Amino acid sequence: YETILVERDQRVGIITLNRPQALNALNSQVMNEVTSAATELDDDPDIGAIIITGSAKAFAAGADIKEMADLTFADAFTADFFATWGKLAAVRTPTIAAVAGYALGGGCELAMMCDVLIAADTAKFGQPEIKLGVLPGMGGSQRLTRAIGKAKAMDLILTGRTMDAAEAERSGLVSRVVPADDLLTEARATATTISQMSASAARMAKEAVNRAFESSLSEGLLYERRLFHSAFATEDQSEGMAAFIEKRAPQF
Amino acid sequence: TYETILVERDQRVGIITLNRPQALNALNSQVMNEVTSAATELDDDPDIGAIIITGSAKAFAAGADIKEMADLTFADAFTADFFATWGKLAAVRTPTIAAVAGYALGGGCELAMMCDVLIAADTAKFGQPEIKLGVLPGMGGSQRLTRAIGKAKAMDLILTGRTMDAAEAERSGLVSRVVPADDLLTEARATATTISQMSASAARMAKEAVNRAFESSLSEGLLYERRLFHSAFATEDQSEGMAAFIEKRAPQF
Amino acid sequence: TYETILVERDQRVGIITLNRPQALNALNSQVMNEVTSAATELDDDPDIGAIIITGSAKAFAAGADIKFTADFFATWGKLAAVRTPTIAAVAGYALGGGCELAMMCDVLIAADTAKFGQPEIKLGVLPGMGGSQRLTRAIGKAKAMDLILTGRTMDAAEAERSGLVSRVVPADDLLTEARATATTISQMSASAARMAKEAVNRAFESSLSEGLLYERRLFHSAFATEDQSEGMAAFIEKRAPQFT
Repeated sequence: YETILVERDQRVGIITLNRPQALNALNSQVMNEVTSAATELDDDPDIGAIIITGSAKAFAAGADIKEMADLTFADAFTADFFATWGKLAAVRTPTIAAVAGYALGGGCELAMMCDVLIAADTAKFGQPEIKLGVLPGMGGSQRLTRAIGKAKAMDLILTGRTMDAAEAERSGLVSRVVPADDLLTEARATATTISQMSASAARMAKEAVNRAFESSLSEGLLYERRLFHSAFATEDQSEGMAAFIEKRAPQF
Repeated sequence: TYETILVERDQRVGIITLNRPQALNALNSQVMNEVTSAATELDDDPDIGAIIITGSAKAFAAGADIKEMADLTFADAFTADFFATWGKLAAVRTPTIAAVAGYALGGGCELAMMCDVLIAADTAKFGQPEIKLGVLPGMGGSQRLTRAIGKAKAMDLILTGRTMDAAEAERSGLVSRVVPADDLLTEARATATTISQMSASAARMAKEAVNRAFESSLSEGLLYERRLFHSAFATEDQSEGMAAFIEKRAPQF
Repeated sequence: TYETILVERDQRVGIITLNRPQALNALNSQVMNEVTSAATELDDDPDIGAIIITGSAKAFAAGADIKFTADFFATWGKLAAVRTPTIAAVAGYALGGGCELAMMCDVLIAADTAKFGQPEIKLGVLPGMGGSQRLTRAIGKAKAMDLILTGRTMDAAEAERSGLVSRVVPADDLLTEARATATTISQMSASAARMAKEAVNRAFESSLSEGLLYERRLFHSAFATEDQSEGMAAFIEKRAPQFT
């Protein structure tokens, strides 16, 4: 890959954005490579969790503007610009965004696509898209609002102001804030814990949670209960519960 | 009379206390059935306008009885519709207050989230350890938790099994208020008293309107609320409430 | 001529000030009609890119006014159909209808004296201006239930950490800060801001999958506008955008 770095430690895949000269600005190539890698990581039975991170300076500053600069409606509708990012949301195993420094525009949206979001105390989030005469194109208006409320999302998206790690955390945007130097350590310790869970259980858990955004509460409750019933058809449930009863450790 | 809980009327407030100290009020089929019976009775009782549910100062409810689940098959689960009876609590029309102290994990965390109002003690620890056991939340955890505290944190909690303290739950949307542990039970009564002294029908309608926010688009929720608001004038309690306020005194609905 | 409000125009910013401190800016039928009429004109005025709604330093609006067929309160829905961005600058009391009116706005800037609540229930009534919906979606069920069922108030700091408000500022600065936020917003591309606002509103009206699709189509549409072209050119060429 030209624009990213991928490594595997045990059951944790790690995708690192790698365009240091452009503060990891997202672009068509990053979109394709990150999705390709995660997809591949998703299909690997030896991987139980996936981390997406950038540099200590930048998770990702935003999309690459030169690419977008000369697109007509026609070009956009035709390529279905940005659509391919959807592939990341379709990944079945848990994804963890480890965010340091700038996560702006596409960058912030990328991080919101992940399931779990760990932020360095230096993290900075934003949706400055409106400054360019456009608006978020990667789910920002949708996922931000749902995380932090209309008042704050409207503020960020209409002004372009940034939000610091502490505000993000108390607002609903991130799971946890840690010291910038521990980011990758915590993120990996977190991915480790998750990849160590039953693979089927974690994939069901994650799917269940995602349901909370796609229907009414009554339907989400029903979905979850049926998925819950299903878990009892898996070997992992039987072992997981026997181990607890036998005050021992679960071996999946 | 019940085996695993204690029910107690205090004027207009019903108080359901999980009584299974040896197991940390761990939920099980019999608690499911007794709590939902008790709450249903209270709900139908005209003399009761608010319902509290609580455990011990050490544990609201620390998970469920795993033995009842260990040997389940999919066919057992589907046929029994395991856990469906809990939906009975959510069907209760009278307002319900979960007074949570200490451990509220797995089904306990989910039982607290089923209530309308959540008062937590200093000591409260919330969590969804289900993943650890090779299953997932089955009493609405994935649904109610995510809607209160947002995707990032729900995913964190549900995938890792990490606990969340009182202070974090308040800052993220899980609980209404945090009070000192020695005061929780006392604070919960006061809140319940306040509610039970509102118009019963107005209170039931208020709670119904808020629940709509999770079942449809905003535009539909708004239309529903508005038609419900209209119907509130078709009551006399509105007259009393107006007169009491004008006369700068307490209403007697 | 407005009898219950003051309407000002500073560059591209429209400012509606509720003006009946005799009742602490309580909202009667007349306030409803005048604010909505004002917001609607400002919306249709091309020289306005942002609209602020504020009360007095003591009360944004202390409440509604006590005293099927008529579809009562339905004219408020007309504030929600305003296309231009709207900012509520809330000082002191925003209770009942006041709190609801502030929630109808896109951006909510509160003074540290701000007090929010829905005391309806104590008069044996219910929120009728969207408070059971917008509040619950802002701050979650446990707090929406608490406020709506007990009538208790919520101070600025709780509103801020809960998701009710965008930001909190000192009471002396509230008006300046809100004007500055409005100025920034009104200096954006008008079409972009209108699209941005409409995109964010979609998040309460359908599933995530449909919201994402809607946003992406709006985004694509933005490339048919001069402003995306100018906004993007001005970035690459490291200068100030001149929006038309």
